[PDB]
This record gives sequence, structure tokens and C-alpha cells, in this order.
Amino acid sequence: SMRLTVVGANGRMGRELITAIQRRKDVELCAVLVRKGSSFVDKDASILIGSDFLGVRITDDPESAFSNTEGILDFSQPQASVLYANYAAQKSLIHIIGTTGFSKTEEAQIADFAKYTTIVKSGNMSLGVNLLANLVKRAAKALDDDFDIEIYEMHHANKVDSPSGTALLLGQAAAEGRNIMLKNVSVNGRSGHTGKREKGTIGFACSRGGTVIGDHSITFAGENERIVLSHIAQERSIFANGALKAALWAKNHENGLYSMLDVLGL
Amino acid sequence: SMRLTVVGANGRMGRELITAIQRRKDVELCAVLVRKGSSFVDKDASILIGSDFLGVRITDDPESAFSNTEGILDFSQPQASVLYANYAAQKSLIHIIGTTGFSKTEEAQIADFAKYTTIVKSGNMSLGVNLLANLVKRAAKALDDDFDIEIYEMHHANKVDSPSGTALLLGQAAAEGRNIMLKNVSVNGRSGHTGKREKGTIGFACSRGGTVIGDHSITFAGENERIVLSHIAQERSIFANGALKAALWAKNHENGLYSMLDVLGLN
Amino acid sequence: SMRLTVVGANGRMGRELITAIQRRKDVELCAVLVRKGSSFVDKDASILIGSDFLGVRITDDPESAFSNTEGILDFSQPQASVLYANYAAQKSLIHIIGTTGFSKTEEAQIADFAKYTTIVKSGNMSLGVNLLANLVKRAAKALDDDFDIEIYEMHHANKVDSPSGTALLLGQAAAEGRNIMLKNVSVNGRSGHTGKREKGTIGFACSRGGTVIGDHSITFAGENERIVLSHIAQERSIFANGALKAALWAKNHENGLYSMLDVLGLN
Amino acid sequence: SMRLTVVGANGRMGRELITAIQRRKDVELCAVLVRKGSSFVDKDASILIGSDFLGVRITDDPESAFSNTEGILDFSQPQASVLYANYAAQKSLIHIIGTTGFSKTEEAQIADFAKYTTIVKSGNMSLGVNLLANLVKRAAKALDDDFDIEIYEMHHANKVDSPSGTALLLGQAAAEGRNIMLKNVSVNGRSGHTGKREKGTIGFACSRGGTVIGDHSITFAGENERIVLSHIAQERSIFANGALKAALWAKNHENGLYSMLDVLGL
Ligand SMILES: NC(=O)c1ccc[n+]([C@@H]2O[C@H](COP(=O)([O-])OP(=O)(O)OC[C@H]3O[C@@H](n4cnc5c(N)ncnc54)[C@H](OP(=O)(O)O)[C@@H]3O)[C@@H](O)[C@H]2O)c1
Ligand SMILES: NC(=O)c1ccc[n+]([C@@H]2O[C@H](COP(=O)([O-])OP(=O)(O)OC[C@H]3O[C@@H](n4cnc5c(N)ncnc54)[C@H](OP(=O)(O)O)[C@@H]3O)[C@@H](O)[C@H]2O)c1
Ligand SMILES: [Cl-]
Ligand SMILES: [Cl-]
Ligand SMILES: [Cl-]
Ligand SMILES: [Cl-]
Ligand code: NA
Ligand code: NA
Ligand code: NA
Ligand code: NA
Repeated sequence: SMRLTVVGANGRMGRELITAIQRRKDVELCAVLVRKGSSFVDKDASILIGSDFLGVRITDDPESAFSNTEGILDFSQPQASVLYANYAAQKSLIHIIGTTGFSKTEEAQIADFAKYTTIVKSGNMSLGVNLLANLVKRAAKALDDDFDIEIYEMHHANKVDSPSGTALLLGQAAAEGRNIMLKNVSVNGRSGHTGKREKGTIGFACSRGGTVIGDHSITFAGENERIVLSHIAQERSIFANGALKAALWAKNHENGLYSMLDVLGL
Repeated sequence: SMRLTVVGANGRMGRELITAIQRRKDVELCAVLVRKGSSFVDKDASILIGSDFLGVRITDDPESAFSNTEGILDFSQPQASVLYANYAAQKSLIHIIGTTGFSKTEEAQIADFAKYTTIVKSGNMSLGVNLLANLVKRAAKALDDDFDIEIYEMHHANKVDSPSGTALLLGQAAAEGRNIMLKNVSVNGRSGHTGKREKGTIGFACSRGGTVIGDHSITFAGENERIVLSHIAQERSIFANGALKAALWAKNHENGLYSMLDVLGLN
Repeated sequence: SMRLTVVGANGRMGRELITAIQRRKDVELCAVLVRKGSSFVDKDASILIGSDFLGVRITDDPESAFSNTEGILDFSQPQASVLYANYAAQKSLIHIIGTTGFSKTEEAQIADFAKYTTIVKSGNMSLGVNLLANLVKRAAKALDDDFDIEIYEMHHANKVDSPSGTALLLGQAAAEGRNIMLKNVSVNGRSGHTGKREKGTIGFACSRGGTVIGDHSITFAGENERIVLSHIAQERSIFANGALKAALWAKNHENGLYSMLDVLGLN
Repeated sequence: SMRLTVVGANGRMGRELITAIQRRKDVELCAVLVRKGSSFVDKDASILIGSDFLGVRITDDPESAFSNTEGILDFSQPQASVLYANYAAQKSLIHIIGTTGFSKTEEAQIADFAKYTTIVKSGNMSLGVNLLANLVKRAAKALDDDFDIEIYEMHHANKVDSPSGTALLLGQAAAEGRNIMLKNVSVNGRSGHTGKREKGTIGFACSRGGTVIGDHSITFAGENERIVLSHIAQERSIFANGALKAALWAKNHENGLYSMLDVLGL
């Protein structure tokens, strides 16, 4: 049984990770971290998921949360995750990073930390999205830039980052298929533009509303036809279980920065 | 069979109107009017659409164009449309007005002319778009603002306006339903922002690619359910189809100033 | 805060109702009623949903369940619901009835009891599903039958009914709008047929796969345009949310027999 | 310039083929066939597409239509197309068959005729659908039968055959990815069924209405997620131009029965 610590524990994904660890025999909940000053500090982890007593006391202290564990499961917030990757480097812990919305400097620091430990970082832990990204790359290679690539997503009202990490991951697969660089061709929010569409660009549109877990669609819009490739997440458990799969894969793996592709195949 | 005159005939909807009238038995093209000094004056109407000879000689004289007709189909210019509405009042002709850009004074005159004849005036003449707008307004009134309103549209690569005019029309339907002002609550391209969504706002997302004629979708996204209302345009001829419905509905209707909501039976 | 009793509590919507009431401040669980001799009698209501102790002891006595409450939330059985409607009439309690299968006599009695209290009765209690039905009926009336009506739904692999009950409800909305009888115009699975589509029919296509909670889409497909009206369910809790809206709306409303259309403001 | 004859000339696809041949320099309209007793017989082909005089007189006689030509372009009706494939065999003409809805015997006869001439037969002439079929095969191989495959399509009110030929082609790609046989696992119209879904089956749902040129969607519905792959045809010109591309490819090719995959790559 792998011993795992859940950070951002009171968040949507945090609670979902605790629920998933509890229903499985192959992973063990050994610590739960929340922010300093949280009313959950000192309570039993059971309170986060309405379960039976777990015998795991919630802490706000990373030293405590990380003292007797084999891995960190982290869907939280970008500044927090860089901080936890440093702890992961210092203490030689595996770090599963689901968090999205990192800057370039943050990503550079996470790469530094991957020199000292094993880190699986991915903007989507689901099997379906990782297959979709592959299909989008093949599509973007088979269809030349007479087919305009346009990426749409919808998520719940409280999502902080846009485009989603999944959208960016899908855009990067499309850019690879086209042998171009995403940063050179991406256009966020055509809604706030005037002009002819520029050929070869990849557009991003994003809706935010209600409680939607996550829809993503990539349209290839050519002359009198469209190919549309899509993914619909029904619930967050798919990402919780992808993270657990990544933890188990990382356990005795060598140091480095890895993706769900590495975990899955693929 | 209803006799119709198409005005602004070398302009935006003129060819579509003439094409649509030519293929139906229930409407008859009896006149075609163009701007003063047009190359098309004195040519047969067939030259505008590449058909066989139609027996209708294009004119730039409104006196001739309206001399023996039952309705005016008009997607031209505001000042021309006020003039033609006066002809419609004087001669008891129905007037389908798809023109946009009217001043307040011009709108008051059109209201005057509606005392004497039947006028149907709408900036968008698609049966489906006007239906959708009405359903959107109804949904926006029925659902509290714990249902978030997000509006999406997709159009061909070369489209200039963004968001589309139809998106804006749909947005204004939602704002009306919610008793708020579109201009205070609208957010364009959440893609280019960070942070939680602000309550009661209406988002607009726009996609541009390929040759898409026009898709519009309004999502009402609430607690664990969504309602999604969409219009998918296949051909630009839909605006001529609606204009003709409006003409046929207007023919023996009582005088007044009407919209496509009236043509659809939605008041 | 409105005090509510959940009946049929070990049955279909009972747990969802209790869960939904527990997480809100504006409604208070004051009683829980189960069938005579249930294992759950005398247990705390928490045992039904695995929460902490709620201070509400489950009973099988309607006299106790209705002794000090303001409304009855009821997704149980017809004969029980008629009885509870009598309690609601005698005690001036609102009654939200999601029960189905009533006889004509039972429906007449419920109509009697609505002279003395406020009853909201609908076979489906989702705010979004009832809205959608209304918009479908409006669209079916507004668009002539040169717009073809096709109904699609998708549900999880294990779903028994096909087409879904919600699909049938939506179909009946369309039939009403068109002034026709669903049973004469419905076509199930055009997949298993050959030949042109017959005018005025309403088609039903059903997909089964995976864990999908329930997607429904109505297409009105006319000459070169389509209108598409959809409901997407995320969680089964939507039926409890609607039932609670109905309860809150019913509380100080005048007596009568109402539907979710009334709760939504759509008459 | 390749000399081509259009059969089923007054049909939707027939007219579209004539329009496409006329706008191109590399193909030449040399004959136009309609049914016996059609009012179009003896008129100039221009009447079918509202063009300028083409100097091609419409005939109802196959002997005449097929006497001085290099190929037959055929989107018509299954009995008619088997008849024309026989003429194609007898006269050594290439035959591009877009028609769908063939029985097994009809398909067996078309295979016989392919011994004597070159026949490209395909239920969809568009580039997008042939790429989509490939993506569906890869998807169906990457995702095991915990992902339920469900195919949906919508076409105009007057379409005769259901499911569409495109739906069947997509179902066959899915069956190959799953290493199963379509005929063993297909279920048409679940609407008229009661029961649990049977594992490994591929379902087909079809709407018919208005003027829709053709939408197709393949859903892979797993545990708490769906992948959906789709194609939207905007107009019939894409199929007319795919047929012309097939004619040009078939011109000096050896005898046999071929698909748009062969024409395209692919
Ligand atoms: N890769 C994937 O498959 C996947 C799937 C789903 C979501 N995501 C991503 O995962 C992230 C979290 O999503 P979510 O919806 O669960 O967000 P959420 O509900 O907002 O959860 C955020 C959690 O992070 C904690 N946190 C933030 N800053 C912190 C700090 N400085 N120190 C300690 N704790 C801190 C929050 O605590 P407080 O409550 O104290 O603020 C909270 O527990 C997002 O970036 C999202 O895009 C990824
Ligand atoms: N592979 C593709 O990419 C593709 C694309 C589009 C359509 N399709 C398929 O192509 C076929 C035609 O589609 P469509 O919409 O063009 O159909 P349509 O408009 O009904 O055209 C049918 C044509 O076939 C003619 N025809 C039928 N039986 C005949 C006979 N016994 N002898 C002579 N002529 C005969 C008809 O003549 P009358 O008017 O005299 O009956 C008409 O000209 C369908 O099977 C459709 O599924 C394939
Ligand atoms: Cl998220
Ligand atoms: Cl003009
Ligand atoms: Cl019970
Ligand atoms: Cl077809
Ligand atoms: Na465990
Ligand atoms: Na006419
Ligand atoms: Na409560
Ligand atoms: Na040519």
C-alpha cells in the first residue's frame, strides 16, 4: 500500500482524492493538508468527505503533512504547488501535480525540482483526454492549414484559469501536428477582435457557467466541412483516479518530469 | 398569388429575394427597383440572378415600381425605406422592412405610416432566429440568475463583426428577460481573463473558421443542469424565406407596425 | 425557514430530498415518513443518507409526520398521495406531488383538496425539463410542419425505458403545440426503417451507453435552418431542487392545483 | 481532359456533379443520363444547373450515354448502379459509385464487375469522413469495450437509406479497431428495444428532417467520460469533388474494386 498525502484537501479535487483513496486497498491516506487558519485543522479527515472516522488528523503544517509519506497528491493553486514541489525536492517525495495555470518561471522551477525527485505533472489526468490529444495531433497532421483549428471549452462558474489546462494541452498537440509553435499561433478570445482570421492560427473560446465539470471540443473547419473531436467529463472521480494511477507509477521510478502519457503508454 | 416588388435589388438581399420568389407559385415578382442611375436600369430582372428571361424590367423609378403591386420587400437604406413606407401608406401596400440604422425621427414616421397600412419591421428576418430570441427571453425570465447565461457562435473565417449581430440580438433578448442592460452585464472573451465568473453577467464566446454560415447557442447553466437553445443556419436564403412569410401574413392583416414575433404568433 | 416533511422516505427521491434539505438554510427537515413496518421506523433520519445525527426520528405514522410541518414533499404511491393530500387540505399544508400513476378518481379527489390548500403536481420536477417542455410546445406552435420535429436522447447503458419518460413528455409537448396526437404521429427508431420521412411525424432516436445521466435534444429542422432545444442533466439532485423551489413558491401562494409551469411563471 | 458521363443526372448529386465538372478544366462533360420518360430528355444539360448552353444533349439511353466516354459518375439508386456497373464491365469504362443502400447480392455483383474494369465504390467521398474513419478505428482500438460505441446521424427528410452509408462505414472502422465483425454486434434503433445494453455492441441512431446535408457523431461512452468524434458536411459539393478526384485516379489504374482510402492515401 502506497502512503499518500493530499494537499488542497478542502478543495473540490482534494475531497475527491480523499474519497478515492478511501475506496481502494492499494493506496493509504496518511496525511491531509489545508491552509493555515482553516477551521478543519485538528479535525479528522472524515469530515471532508462525510465518511466514517479515518484516524487521520488534518494539519496546516507541511513539515507534519510531509514527514511520513511516499507521495504528494496536489490539485491546488499554482504558487502553492511550486512551494510543494520544493518540499517534494527537499524530502525526496513523489509529487503528482494536477494544478494548472502556471507561469513560465513557475514551470522552470518545477523543472528544477524534477532533478531531485519524481514529478508527474499534467493538466488532465483522464484517459479520454490523453487519447483525444493524440487524435488531435494526427488530425492536425492529416489536415493542412486550409482547415482552421478552433478550440472550445466550458467549465463551472468558479474555475479560475482560462483557457483550461486541457485546452492548452490540446492546443499543443494540434501545434505539434502542424509542426508549429503554439505561442506563435494562438489567439485567445476572438470575441474581442476585428479582422480576417489569420491562417494557421489556433483559436481558443471559453464559457464559464453553472457546475459543468469540463467539456472540450476541437473543430477543424475547412472548405464546406468540419471534423469535431470532443471530450465530456462527467465527474471529478476520473481525475482523482488518474492521479492515483500516476502516484503508483511514480513510486519506484527514477527522478524526472513526466506526463500522463508516460503514466498511461501512450 | 401575391404580387411583390423587391427594392434595393442590386443590394444585400435583393438577389436572394428574387431567387426565392422565382421558385414559388404563391408569390409573383412584379417589379424590381434599384438606386438612381444603376447599370441595371432597363435590364430584365433575370440579369441579377442568371435565370431565363423573367418579363420584369428593372427600374429606378418608385412611381413605376409601386404602380401595380401588393407588397414591398425592402432591405435597402433608412432614408429610402421611409420614402417607400410613405408609398405603402398612400397606395395600401404591405411593407416588409429589413433595413437597419433608422434615426428616432425615421422610426416615428414609420409609426405614422403604420396607421394606414400593415408594416412588418425586423432587423433579422429569419423565422428561426426570431423564434430563438423569444425562447431565450422566456428562459431568461423563468430561470433565476443562479442559471448562468453564456452565448456561443461560430462563423466562417472571413466574418468581420464579432460577436455577430445575431449573437447581440440574442444577448439583448436575455438581458430583457432578466430585466438588466446588456451593456452593463456583457463579457466578451472570458478566454482573455482570469478569476471567478461574476454573477448575472452574460458571456460571449466567438469562434471563426472555415466556411460556417452561422451557428448560435445559448446555454443556461445552473446547479447540475443546463438548458441549451441553438440556431443553425444552412443557407442565407432563410432571410428571404422569412421576409416572404411576413409578406403573406401581412397581406390581409389589419393595419399596424408588426415584428416577426407577430408573424410567428408569439404575443 | 420552511418546515418540510419528506414522505416515501426509503423510496425513490427520499434520500435526495433529505440530502438537499440538509444542505440548505432556507428549508428545515422536520419529519420523515416511511411505509408501515419499515426497518427505518424509530431510526434517526441520518441513517438514510449517512450524515451526522439530525434530530428527526423516522415514523410510519402520518399523524405524527404531519403534526407540525408546513409542507409535504411526496414522490411515493398514488393511494398514499391522495391520503396525504387530504391531510394537506385538513391541516393547510402545501403538498408537492411527484407521484405518478393516478386514476381518474384519484385525480378528481386531488382537485377537491386543491380548493383548500396549495398543491403543485408534476410527474417531472426538474426546473429545466419543465422549461424545455414549454419552449418545445411554443416552438411547435410557432413553426409550421415544414419544420420536422426529431427528438434525441442519450442515457447510461443500464437504462430500462426507451424512449425515456422525459423524451415522451417532450414529444407530448410537441404534439400539443402542433394540435396532433403523439400516438398517431410518433416514429421510434428510423434506423430500423426505409423510405422518405412522413410529413408531420415526430421521430425518436435513443442512444444507450456508459454512465450518462440524461441528455435530451429536440430538433426542428426546416428549409435551410434548424432550431435545437436541449436539456443536459448533470446529477439526479435536480428533481429535489425543483421540488424545493415548488415548496418555497407554494408557501404563501393562494389555494389551487398548480404545475411546475406555474412555479416557473409560464402561464 | 477526362471525358465523363453523369447518371442520375436530375438528382441532387447528379446536378452537383454537373456543376462541378463545368467549373473545372481537367474534366469534360460528355454525356448526361436520366430515366426513360423524363421531361429532360433531348434538352441541353445546362437546364439541370441553370448555366450557359453546354452542347450536351440529355439522353435516356445508356448505349448513347456510354458510347463515347471514359467514366461513369454515379450517385443514383442501388438497382440502377448494379445495372450501370454491368455496362461499365461490358464497355470497359471506369465507374465511380457513390450510391448507397446495396444488398449483399448487389455488392457481390459489383465485385464480379470489378474483375473487368476499375470501380471506386464509397459511401462517402469527402476527405473529412475518410480521416474520421481512421480516427474512429484508432479510438476503438485504444479504448476497450468498457467504452460503449454509439453512432448517431442526421440527414434531410427525403433520404431513403438508414443508417447512412457513412454511418455504416464508420461502424466498420470501429468494428475493425475492436477486432470484431460489425454484423455480429450492430444494433439498429435502440428506441424499439427493452433490456440492458449488450456489451461490445455498436448502436445506430438516425434522425431525418429538413434539409440537413449530413451530420455524423461517434460516441465512446465509458465510466464517467465520453469521447465524441464528429463530421459535419456543409454542402454536397464536397462529395462531387471527391468523385471527380476518384475518376481522375481511376483513369489509368488497373482493374479492381477500390475505396476513397485508395484514392486519397490513406
Ligand atoms: N489535472 C487535472 O486532471 C485537473 C482536474 C481538475 C482540476 N484541475 C486543476 O486543479 C486545481 C484545483 O481545482 P479545484 O476545483 O479543486 O480548486 P478549489 O476547489 O479552488 O481548490 C483549491 C485548493 O487549494 C488550496 N490552496 C490554494 N492556495 C493555497 C495556499 N497558498 N496554501 C494552501 N492551500 C492552498 C485551497 O484552500 P483554501 O480553501 O484555503 O483557499 C483549496 O483547498 C485547479 O488548478 C484546476 O484547474 C486539474
Ligand atoms: N457517397 C457519397 O459521398 C454520397 C453523397 C451524397 C449522396 N450519396 C448517395 O447517393 C445516392 C443519391 O443521392 P441523391 O440525394 O442525389 O438522390 P436523388 O436526388 O433521389 O437522386 C436519385 C437519382 O437517381 C435516379 N434513378 C433512380 N433509379 C433510377 C433508375 N432505375 N434508372 C435511372 N435513373 C434512376 C433518379 O431519377 P428519377 O428522378 O427519375 O427517379 C435520380 O436522378 C443516395 O444513395 C445517397 O445515399 C452518396
Ligand atoms: Cl477545473
Ligand atoms: Cl440597388
Ligand atoms: Cl418508505
Ligand atoms: Cl444523402
Ligand atoms: Na485506502
Ligand atoms: Na413566383
Ligand atoms: Na436545512
Ligand atoms: Na469541364
